[PDB]
Amino acid sequence: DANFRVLSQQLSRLNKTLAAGRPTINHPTFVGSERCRPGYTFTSITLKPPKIDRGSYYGKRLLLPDSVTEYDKKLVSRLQIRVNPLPKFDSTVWVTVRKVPASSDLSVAAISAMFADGASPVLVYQYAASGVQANNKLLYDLSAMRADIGDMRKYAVLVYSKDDALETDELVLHVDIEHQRIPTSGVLPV
Amino acid sequence: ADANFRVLSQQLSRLNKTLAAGRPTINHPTFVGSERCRPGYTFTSITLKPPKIDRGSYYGKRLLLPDSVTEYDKKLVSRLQIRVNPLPKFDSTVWVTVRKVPASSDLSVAAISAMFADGASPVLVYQYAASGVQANNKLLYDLSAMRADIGDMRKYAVLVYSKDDALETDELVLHVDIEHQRIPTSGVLPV
Amino acid sequence: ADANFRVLSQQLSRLNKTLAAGRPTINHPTFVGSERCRPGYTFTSITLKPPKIDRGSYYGKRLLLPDSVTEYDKKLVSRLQIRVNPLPKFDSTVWVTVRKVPASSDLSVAAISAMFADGASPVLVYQYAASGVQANNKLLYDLSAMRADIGDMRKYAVLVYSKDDALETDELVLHVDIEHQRIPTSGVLPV
Amino acid sequence: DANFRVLSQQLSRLNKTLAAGRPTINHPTFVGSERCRPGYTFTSITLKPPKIDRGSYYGKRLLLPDSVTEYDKKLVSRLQIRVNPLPKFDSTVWVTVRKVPASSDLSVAAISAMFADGASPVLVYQYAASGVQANNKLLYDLSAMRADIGDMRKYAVLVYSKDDALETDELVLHVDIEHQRIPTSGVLPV
Amino acid sequence: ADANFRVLSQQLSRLNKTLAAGRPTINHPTFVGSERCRPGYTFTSITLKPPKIDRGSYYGKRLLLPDSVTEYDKKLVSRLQIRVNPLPKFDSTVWVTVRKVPASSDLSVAAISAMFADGASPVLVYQYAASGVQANNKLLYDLSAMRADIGDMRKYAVLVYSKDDALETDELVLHVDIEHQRIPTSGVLPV
Amino acid sequence: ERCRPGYTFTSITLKPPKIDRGSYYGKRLLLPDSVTEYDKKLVSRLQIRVNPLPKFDSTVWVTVRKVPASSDLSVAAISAMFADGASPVLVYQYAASGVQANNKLLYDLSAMRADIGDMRKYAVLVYSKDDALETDELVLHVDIEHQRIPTSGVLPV
Amino acid sequence: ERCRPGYTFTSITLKPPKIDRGSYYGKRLLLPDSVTEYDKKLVSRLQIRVNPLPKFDSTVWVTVRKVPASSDLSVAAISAMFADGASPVLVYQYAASGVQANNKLLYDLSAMRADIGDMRKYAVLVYSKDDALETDELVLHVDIEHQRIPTSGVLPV
Amino acid sequence: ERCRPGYTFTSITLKPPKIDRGSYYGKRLLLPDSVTEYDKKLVSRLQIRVNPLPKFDSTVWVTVRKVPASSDLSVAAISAMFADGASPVLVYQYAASGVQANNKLLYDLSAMRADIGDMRKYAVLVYSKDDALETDELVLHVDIEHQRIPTSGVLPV
Amino acid sequence: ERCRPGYTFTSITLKPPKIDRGSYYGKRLLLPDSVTEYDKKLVSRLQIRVNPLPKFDSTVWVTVRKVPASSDLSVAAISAMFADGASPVLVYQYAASGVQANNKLLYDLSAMRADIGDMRKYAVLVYSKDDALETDELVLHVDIEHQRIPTSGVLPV
Repeated sequence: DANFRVLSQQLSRLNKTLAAGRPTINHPTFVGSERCRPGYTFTSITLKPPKIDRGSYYGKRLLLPDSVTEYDKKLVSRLQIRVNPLPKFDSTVWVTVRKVPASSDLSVAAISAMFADGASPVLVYQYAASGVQANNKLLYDLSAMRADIGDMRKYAVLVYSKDDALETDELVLHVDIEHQRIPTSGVLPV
Repeated sequence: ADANFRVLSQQLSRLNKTLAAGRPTINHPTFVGSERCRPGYTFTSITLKPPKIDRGSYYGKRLLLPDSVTEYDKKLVSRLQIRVNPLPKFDSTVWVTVRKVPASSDLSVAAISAMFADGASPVLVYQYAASGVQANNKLLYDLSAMRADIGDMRKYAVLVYSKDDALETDELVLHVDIEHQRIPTSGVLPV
Repeated sequence: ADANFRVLSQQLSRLNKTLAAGRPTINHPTFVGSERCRPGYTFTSITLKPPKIDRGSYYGKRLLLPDSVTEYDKKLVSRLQIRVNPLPKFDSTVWVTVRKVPASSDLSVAAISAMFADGASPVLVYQYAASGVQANNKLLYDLSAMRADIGDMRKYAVLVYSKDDALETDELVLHVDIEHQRIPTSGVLPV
Repeated sequence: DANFRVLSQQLSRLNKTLAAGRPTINHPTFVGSERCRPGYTFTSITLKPPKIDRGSYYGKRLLLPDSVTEYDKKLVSRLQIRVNPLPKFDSTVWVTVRKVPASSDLSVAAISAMFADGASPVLVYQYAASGVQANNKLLYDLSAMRADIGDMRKYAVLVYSKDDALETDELVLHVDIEHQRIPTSGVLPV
Repeated sequence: ADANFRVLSQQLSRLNKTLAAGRPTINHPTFVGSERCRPGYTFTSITLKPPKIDRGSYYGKRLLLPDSVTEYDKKLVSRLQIRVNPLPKFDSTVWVTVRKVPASSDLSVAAISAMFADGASPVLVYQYAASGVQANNKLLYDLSAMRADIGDMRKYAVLVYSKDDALETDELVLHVDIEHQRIPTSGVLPV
Repeated sequence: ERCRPGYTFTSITLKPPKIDRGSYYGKRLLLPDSVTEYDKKLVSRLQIRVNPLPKFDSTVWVTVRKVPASSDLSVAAISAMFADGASPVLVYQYAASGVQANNKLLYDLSAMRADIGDMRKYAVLVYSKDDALETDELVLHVDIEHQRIPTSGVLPV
Repeated sequence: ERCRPGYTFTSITLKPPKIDRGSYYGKRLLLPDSVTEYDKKLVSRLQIRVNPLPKFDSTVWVTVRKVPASSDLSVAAISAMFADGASPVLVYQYAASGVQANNKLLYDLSAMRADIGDMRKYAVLVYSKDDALETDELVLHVDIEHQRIPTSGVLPV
Repeated sequence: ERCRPGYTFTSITLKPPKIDRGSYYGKRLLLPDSVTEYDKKLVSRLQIRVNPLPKFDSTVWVTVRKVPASSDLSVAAISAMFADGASPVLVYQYAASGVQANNKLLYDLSAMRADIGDMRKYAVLVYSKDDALETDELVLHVDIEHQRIPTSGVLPV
Repeated sequence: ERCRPGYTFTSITLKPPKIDRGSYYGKRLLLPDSVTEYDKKLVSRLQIRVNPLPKFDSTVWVTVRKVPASSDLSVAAISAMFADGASPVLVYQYAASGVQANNKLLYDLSAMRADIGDMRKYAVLVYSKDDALETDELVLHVDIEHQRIPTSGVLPV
């Protein structure tokens, strides 16, 4: 119905705001995420970091599955990082995702520099005496730069441990790469 | 009923809902509310009072409806809520979920803990608090779009891991309400 | 649907019914049929396997629905059928009925036998036969027009008198189906 | 012809009633059976029970032919049991069909319990001094519960002998399973 | 003839038939009736007086029409009735049927008795009674929809098993009427 | 290959017995009662198909023939039968999938309007050539296309 | 060959273990969770495909079968299985491109409406014949056509 | 392959005699009187077909040729005949069903309007190569497509 | 087979060097400058074709693969490559015209929109099996379908 569509679109933006950052009955522990860019879908990569020494950091390239990497020219819109903790977890970690050149562009300095430079999004997961931090994730949009499944090898996740020394098993990060849909063929194989 | 308006209302309700948030009520003062049933669906519940759970060990249990339902197994199960109620003496913290667990085609130890990290099924974290019982004690696992039926529930399980103390015998009591299409009432006395 | 005709049909059905008589069916080969429920009514059944009944003594038992029903006691009970099924080894003959039996404001002996003569409540006479089990094994006691409710059933009782032999333990098994207005299903998952 | 269709449908119900339970010139010994649920057909399984001891019972799962069991998702509407006796027969048997869980749900008690519980249909075939019992069969409808060829493995026929001890050959039960039609293909094989 | 009515009549006849049941008549006082021929069909009969049948043994005989018919073998046989008439001295009980019996491609002993259990062909059970001769003495085996012809009858057989006594020589006499399309009469004297 | 409308195949499976080198074996085709019951139904084409069981190791010769003299047996008489080049034969020798393009062959009585009844007149014939066909070496199948047999509209009595 | 609309193949790859001469080996088909998650989805046709690795040097026999007695194992029990000529088999022996026209074969449950759930009921069976299948001799594939599994409309939580 | 309208094949069957290693044998085609009677009827294509009898064990060479010098016999003269690569030949050596894709070959006089009369001008030629074709080793057939011969409208006199 | 509109094949010819028994050899595909110049042009399907030179006498195995670790060489590393059953292979062993129906095989990047630029990422791999591929034994060809490269509208400067 004409123009009311506006008041109602406005009305929604509002609802979503009030809604946002809140867990729901279907996900009573962690905050929710987002609808996908139409035409896009996402491929996830999970990864359990080894121990991360106190004050040190773990890094790791986004290495997608061959099933997908072959369709390398498909566009990546955004990559989301999710920190889910295991029950034994009790530390503080700082996290981001960023294009990281094998130019070998230093280590530790630029790791910690990447947290302050305001270049990429920062998450801060910390053990809550009170519970489990509902806010477990960051959604980084590289849409602007037409990136594709190809360049995902160029990016990496960084995880700086602050006071513990992230022991093996407390945390399992997941990298979900939203990109354009890859077809499902119709042909009996070779 | 007048569409241009008829939609404003629609939006307004949603605002209400979100605001209503997960707040208890004068009708249910301690725990938060729950959801209204998918039309034509109703639900049958299962209560399960688990044995001591050791410090940091688990507990599982297959969902198994009473015979009377399982008879009508071709019936669609739409969502399947778990709900943890504490008894006065509760004092530990637990992490709970439900998921399909393929009889031994699955590993039965810490793999379980991992079900909490894989983010494969909804996780609820009931923690005892100094100032009162947690009002957040429910988890709604929607199976709606995978077409499952009363038949399948046997396949699913609730898992309760104990975190910093050994959950004893009468600290907790869980329920498993299983939403499913309505079972017919029969309009003819027995023979 | 055309009234002048619309009534002929009505008559014809009745003829059918009466002819159908109390004849078993390929669907129920041994025992006779039963009746279709009063609209909006359904029924909850009670099974009762009575202890040895001595030669010429009785047996009684108050109707008592499971909690789940008795909760909705303001609900009208319309009729209340009894039905006796014999087990292979049955060999005695019994006389059974149901009626309101006012807790001790009633005599509890042969007064009972008299309930069979006063013609105050329906009497069923199940007799073991040489050539087969009796197909006549049901008795429909209509309480329809006295307005009774789930609440009252406590007040009623089934009475089984044994005639020429002592009814043993596993010769008979009776059921008490109690027709009553429909109990609501609730359209909101638990809390 | 409009509305007369009623008086005539009524008229039929009547005829069928008077008719029912009576053998005919085409089957002068046993009562007849029924028309099939449109779209359905039936597969039969015959079975000659071994001796059934006095006061004991024989049970047996409905095990259909592979030709059929492969089309396991087809719907079963009802199963009929038929007791045809051999000339040497002279006993009393009690019969039913019922979903029987390999939970191993007891034996003899629940066998005999199944006759009284009013759960499933009971037939009572007994030697007639006068002749052969015309009423040789029971028609059990499980339509209500959408059962299919698959679940037929779950059901079993029970046969309790009452005074003889059903000797081998006096009786041959037949289980005719009505289910949905299974297609007959049009293709020269492989 | 007026369709709405024209169908009521149709129903009424059926009622009559079913009621007429299998009752003898003043026209045939002892035995029950039989059926009217499929149009354009007539029937040729075969009489067969079987030799002593031992106690619990059988008797069979291929249907074989006289030459005069067998000549027109491409003629459809529609049904084929058997009918057992007892003679004063009858006193035993017999079980009889007819079915295709593939020359020795079939077993010729108790397999026969089994033809009574396989429920493959109609079974008739003629039993001598103290108060009179059984009025039920006919069995109509319809072959209508398998397209069979006078040619095939050779292939079929009547089987008579004796139950509690040895059927002697002149206790019984059976007939085999074989319904078949009408054979032409020829409108030209011989040469 | 889509069989004719209103027709469907009906398959006889034969597991031949042992057969010594250069010996022979026959067997009359005998369809199920469910089928033979409607003897007047039309038969159309009909083929054999050989399936090698693991351990197959021979050179079989197979056919289907109208063996007459109205039940004139099938002894090492079936020899002359083979010898006259009267009926077509499938010659099985390979088993590598697809090498000996054959485990199929034919006949098509369609136009001489034959029925399920005459089928019983034919018989399968096998001849070993060297190995002497062992047991459990292969499974034979003779598929018979024919009009569709009608379902009953009512349950059994 | 263009697979049905709304359907797509899903391929299980099996690298059999060593197999001694005339021995056997099985393995139940187990599709990915992404797939098995939607267990009620319809399965249609399904084929095997053999790819010889350099050094292939045997005569393999392969199949896919509904191995029942609800998890009745797959030991040298799979032998009788092969022996009954019950399921069709692909017999691999050549590897010269195109000689043994086969490294493909079938089944088509389309019309008995089977789903991803029952797939788990079947199992691959292999039998070596002489050489005794070494390791790294060939790679087996069992392709399973079935309705398309739906993508999520929202990112993970 | 559907033969032309108003045409139908007519088949001559030849069972060659014994033939020693590297020897030869011929035989003129001679259709039935019913056919040759209408000598002016048009002949179109024509093929040979070899059927191995059990015990076949040779490498036969076969053809059909216009053997002229108006009845110039068919002795080991038919040799040069073969030797000139003049007419096309079918070379039979296998018998496993479908391996040697051949037991068929050709000629198509359609357009040089030949009739049943000239058929008699051609002859079958066979050449053994090693084994020396035994007797009862194979059966030869030469099919001759040609216009349909007319039925009589009246009974015999 | 008519290649897509606006596309045309471009063929790389490789004459492999000597290759000892059970050894291996690779070579990256490198199209002509005329082609690689327009690096952004779409590549579609691509096949190998083997031509036996007189004197061919081996059993070659051939493929085309995306050999990565960005120029990770092609030594007897190409072995594991072959060993993983990752890319499809043409197996050449016959040379009688048409026996080993193969001297052709595939890949079809059409839908993953690949261009002349990525071609350079792939490499040919060969493996001998017995003989030890001599020199001048066969000639390899890898044909690459792709959009048509534009002609210049003006003469050189």
